[PDB]
Amino acid sequence: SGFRKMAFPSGKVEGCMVQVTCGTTTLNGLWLDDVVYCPRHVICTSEDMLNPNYEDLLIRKSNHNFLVQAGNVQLRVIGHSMQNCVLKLKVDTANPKTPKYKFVRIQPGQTFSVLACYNGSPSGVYQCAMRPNFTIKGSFLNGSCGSVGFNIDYDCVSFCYMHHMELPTGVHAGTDLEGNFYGPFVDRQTAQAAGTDTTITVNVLAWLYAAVINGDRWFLNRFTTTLNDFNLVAMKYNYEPLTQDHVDILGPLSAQTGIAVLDMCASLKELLQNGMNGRTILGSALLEDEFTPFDVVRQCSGVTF
Amino acid sequence: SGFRKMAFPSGKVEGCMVQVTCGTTTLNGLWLDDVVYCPRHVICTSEDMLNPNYEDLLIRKSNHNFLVQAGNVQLRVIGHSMQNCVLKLKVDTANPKTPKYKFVRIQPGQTFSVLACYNGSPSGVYQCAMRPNFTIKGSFLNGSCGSVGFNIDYDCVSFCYMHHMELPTGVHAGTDLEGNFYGPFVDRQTAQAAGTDTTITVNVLAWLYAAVINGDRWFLNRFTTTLNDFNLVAMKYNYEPLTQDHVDILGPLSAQTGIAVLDMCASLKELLQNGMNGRTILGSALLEDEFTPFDVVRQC
Ligand SMILES: COc1ccc2cncc(NC(=O)[C@@H]3CCOc4ccc(Cl)cc43)c2c1
Repeated sequence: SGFRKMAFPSGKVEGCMVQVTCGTTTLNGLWLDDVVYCPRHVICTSEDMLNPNYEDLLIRKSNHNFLVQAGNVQLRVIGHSMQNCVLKLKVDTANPKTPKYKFVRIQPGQTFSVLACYNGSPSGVYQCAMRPNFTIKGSFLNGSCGSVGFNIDYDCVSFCYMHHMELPTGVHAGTDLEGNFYGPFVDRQTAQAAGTDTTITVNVLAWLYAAVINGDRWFLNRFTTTLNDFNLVAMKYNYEPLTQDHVDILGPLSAQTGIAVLDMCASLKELLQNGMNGRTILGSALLEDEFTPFDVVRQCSGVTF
Repeated sequence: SGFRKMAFPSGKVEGCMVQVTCGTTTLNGLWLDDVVYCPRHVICTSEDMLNPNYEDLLIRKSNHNFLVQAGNVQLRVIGHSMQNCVLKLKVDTANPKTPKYKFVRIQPGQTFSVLACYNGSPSGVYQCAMRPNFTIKGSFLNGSCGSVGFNIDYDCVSFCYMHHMELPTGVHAGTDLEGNFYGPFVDRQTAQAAGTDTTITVNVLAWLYAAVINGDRWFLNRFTTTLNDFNLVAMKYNYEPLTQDHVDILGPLSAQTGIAVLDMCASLKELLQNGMNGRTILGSALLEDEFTPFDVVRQC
């Protein structure tokens, strides 16, 4: 029993964290094979960062300008290139600790673990979801740039995020490992504001199923709803629309708990209009939206990595 | 900026997880140097669960009764001993991945990361606190026994917990890495119930300071209180008494935020009095008690 916000074991990712220094700037890098990946703003001064020409700043760089440190050992850079907002530093040594990995771009609502690092050294690991507005509600201080977000599939690390910046509201913005920003963000000190956030409905439903599995049933009700009626209510409360794909994905949990997806939707519908009434679900007084259906199944079935 | 429940990177601990099998029972073990540590109930049968005699069951065992598996490689056990509720299996190979480590016993309110494993393989990592009643509110299925709780304070892994059992209320009981149970629990299937749990007050105050640091101030007030008046209110909500030591510990946060400890105590008094009024502190609608003053300073 028990339900926790659980991150993937970070070991395979820790073995890839290096410190990248370019001039006065020091952030983290991801060392996979003979390439180190890091945000391209490492080649930026506070003068440059207002309106930076990265293609121009990078042509003025030589391989020795990048100090790459893997532990106490300093790696030598033999090539430098840029793909979108990520810098790629070709190195002379392949990382012996390189795991089976792949670069994946995630969709909103999807969750991942973050391995927060400072000076190429991992300091913490936490779980978070890609918000529907494309920001992550992370925990990042100065120097955390280059920290990566990942998921583990069997024995394969799927790298899906690299941290670049923090918005004025305390939320964070980053890119996939191909340098493509998540959302409408740019990698420069400019006026940028996250759009109005919405609740990830399929995850709230997955989390209600996890609560039922752990014996919390007070919120269950005799009612069911149509997918259309639920969505009309969901919009009114700033909840993401629930598609037929979300209903299909929630299928195994529906079968394991004997509570049809549209039956759980009517429980969620009552919770939104009426509230908790001083009660909690899984020790929480709010509807949690940071557990995907595959997360709930993985935690309640004991899938190992 | 930002405030999350953050676990320590589990890498150093993953490299120590092995599968220990004794007859029909299979749980996890912690392989440090040439010793594998695991709960002593791996040597119990169906008949030996209500009142097993472990000293007697262990003398009837031989090294070749313990199947220790590190990855696909099967380790050879060359000695077996018991220290309190933990079994120590001396092996012929030292773990190449053994980190700088130390065994520490924690006190209620202290937090640590748990590396949940099944069949010697890490499935997940999460953060939790040692409850004032000495149980942990973990996430554990059958086979997670031997999973360890730890804190990585600069390069060194402090092992402070090993999972042993699940109480009838869904909460968990375990020991330090010296086999000493946390609380009044025994490693028998006899009727055991956790005492009524209480909120870790110093942790709620530390968490309110973290919220102020991150710009959340709606809960603040013009009031201050005596430490005695605060404690009388606290017990009425099942909150742990706040000692002078807790006030001292909250000193750096009080200085960083310019909000005296007894001033925050009056904010907490008011929060207990009215509740949240549909508002949240750090994205939560309840007062979080699984962040210590040390975690709040570290994370911020
Ligand atoms: C369905 O069985 C479970 C489910 C979740 C579980 C989560 N953590 C641990 C489990 N095991 C136990 O607590 C064993 C089962 C029998 O009762 C005792 C009594 C004493 C001792 Cl030391 C161990 C145990 C779990 C066993």
